[PDB]
Amino acid sequence: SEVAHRFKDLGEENFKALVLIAFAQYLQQCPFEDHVKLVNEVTEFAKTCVADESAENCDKSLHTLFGDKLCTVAADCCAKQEPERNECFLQHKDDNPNLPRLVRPEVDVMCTAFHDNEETFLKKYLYEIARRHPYFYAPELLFFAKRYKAAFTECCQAADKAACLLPKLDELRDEGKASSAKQRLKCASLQKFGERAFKAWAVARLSQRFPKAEFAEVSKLVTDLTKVHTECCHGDLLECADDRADLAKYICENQDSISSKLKECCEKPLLEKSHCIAEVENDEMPADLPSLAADFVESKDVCKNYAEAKDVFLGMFLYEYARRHPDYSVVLLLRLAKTYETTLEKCCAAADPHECYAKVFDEFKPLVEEPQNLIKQNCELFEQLGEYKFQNALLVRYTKKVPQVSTPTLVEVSRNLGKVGSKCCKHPEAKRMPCAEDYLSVVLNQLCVLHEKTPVSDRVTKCCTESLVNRRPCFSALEVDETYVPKEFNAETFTFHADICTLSEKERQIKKQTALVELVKHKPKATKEQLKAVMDDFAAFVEKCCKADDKETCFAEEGKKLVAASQAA
Ligand SMILES: CC[C@@H](Cc1c(I)cc(I)c(O)c1I)C(=O)O
Ligand SMILES: CC[C@@H](Cc1c(I)cc(I)c(O)c1I)C(=O)O
Ligand SMILES: CC[C@@H](Cc1c(I)cc(I)c(O)c1I)C(=O)O
Ligand SMILES: CC[C@@H](Cc1c(I)cc(I)c(O)c1I)C(=O)O
Repeated sequence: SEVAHRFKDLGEENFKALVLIAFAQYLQQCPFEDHVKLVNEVTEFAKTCVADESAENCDKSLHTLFGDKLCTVAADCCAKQEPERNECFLQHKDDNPNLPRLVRPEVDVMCTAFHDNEETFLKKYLYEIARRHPYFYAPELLFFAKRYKAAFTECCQAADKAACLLPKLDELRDEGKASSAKQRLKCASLQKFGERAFKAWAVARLSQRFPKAEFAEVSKLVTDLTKVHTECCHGDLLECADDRADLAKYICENQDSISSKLKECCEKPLLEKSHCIAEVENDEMPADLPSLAADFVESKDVCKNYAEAKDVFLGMFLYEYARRHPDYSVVLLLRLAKTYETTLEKCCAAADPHECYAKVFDEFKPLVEEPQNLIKQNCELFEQLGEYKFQNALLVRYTKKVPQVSTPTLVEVSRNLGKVGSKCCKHPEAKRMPCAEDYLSVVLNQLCVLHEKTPVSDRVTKCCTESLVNRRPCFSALEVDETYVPKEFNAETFTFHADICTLSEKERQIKKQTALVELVKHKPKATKEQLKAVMDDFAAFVEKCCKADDKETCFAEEGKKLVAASQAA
């Protein structure tokens, strides 16, 4: 009885939550009520399996159980059986579900609902989250749930609940969206590029983090993590949550053989412990570490070792190069690994290989500097314009690259691409590349998945498909789509109403940004100057209507003066 196994290990709480998360991510459209029913129903059945391990169906598997459950409230997916049926659910996971933006009422009401029904209040949380992020790292979502409870606990007992809650909640929202995106990458990596890609990625990341840990150690960790994330990404949340616990235990047990900064983490409760490790800063770099050239360039036994065990040898190279380069991004370390392999392929087949792969590090030079210079450039640019103007530049640039992409997607992705400026440019050159280029891997992966649903640009498709590691370079190389035929103007697209006078300031900028995109799509050839020339005028167009009492008309009357000058430029 698998159900019993998981129940005993995780307890009633986590089990309940994890099961809720699972259902919400599968049937994101079904309402909260229908889900809680199914959860309790499954939980009650789970209990009759812990002691009575031979009760009917306790022998069955988690998919069969969960599947038969969901199919009682859904249609073609339920027409299938094992494997088939399950996978059918996974393929129908929506990354951009048409769901009503989650608004949160006055501080007073939420506290009443929380103090009144606390268990339901938190369940409602997981459900609304899990359904808008079908690939959320489940075990981590539990950690956030706790902090969510801890926020209301304190703040609902304060003089000014508002000034206490709102911040803690804004900070949770962000940290949550960031976590969701990091995970979504892990899943895309596994599903779209396979176990090898993810493993290589994990080895580089872990090598950097745990430069003192031996290769055999890192490799053992990578293998476990793969299992965990394979399970989480496929919906095996119970098995994931369990295995993740096992791993975190193993890591705190072998602290000495891994990292000297796990001390803090291993003293905390499970949830806090797991979250602590995944965020632990890199360990110190071992003192006297030999030059990489000795074993991977100068040695005359290279092509032999490469032939003997390619994947192990290259793995060793990556582990060895990453551990001594925390200043390099993970994707860069991989580019170097691909470049190294490719060279061995060529050279090991030649007459004198040793002098074929003699000047290999000279091939790295260009790959190392490209990121460095682009970083340096875009930071100084960012420093002179600020986050807002900087986002605009990216809006215009990326809209020129791939005009076919939907405006909502462009605005989101660009805005996110711009946040890299504030996140990373503050750091010293030493920690810049990891922060920057890896964060862009996540943002670009967002663009890819959202595109994958409804493809409209082969340039997005290409850059998204042919290499995970080269995604960013591939995109930077793009300039202007020359085959793109500009779209004509649509009245409804350039109609500024008074409703924009109640939106926040951010909500207003996002409307001024959504417009800029539509403009570029109409005149891609237009110049950065001519655009700013009208962009400035767009600000004036609205700094009037909302300031003309008792005239809803303004939106149209002034809108005429707007479009008029618009068609001009
Ligand atoms: C800004 C919307 C977020 C959802 C979200 C999250 I994640 C965590 C908390 I706390 C929230 O209040 C909210 I709203 C998203 O759609 O990514
Ligand atoms: C290397 C994988 C993760 C970090 C990580 C680690 I190290 C340990 C546990 I347990 C986790 O759940 C996670 I996520 C990353 O670097 O993105
Ligand atoms: C480095 C120059 C910018 C160009 C640019 C563009 I295109 C549109 C607007 I509006 C701008 O303010 C700017 I500066 C870029 O290519 O990233
Ligand atoms: C040319 C810059 C790259 C992306 C990039 C990089 I690399 C570093 C920083 I700092 C950024 O803000 C950004 I945007 C691109 O847009 O193609």
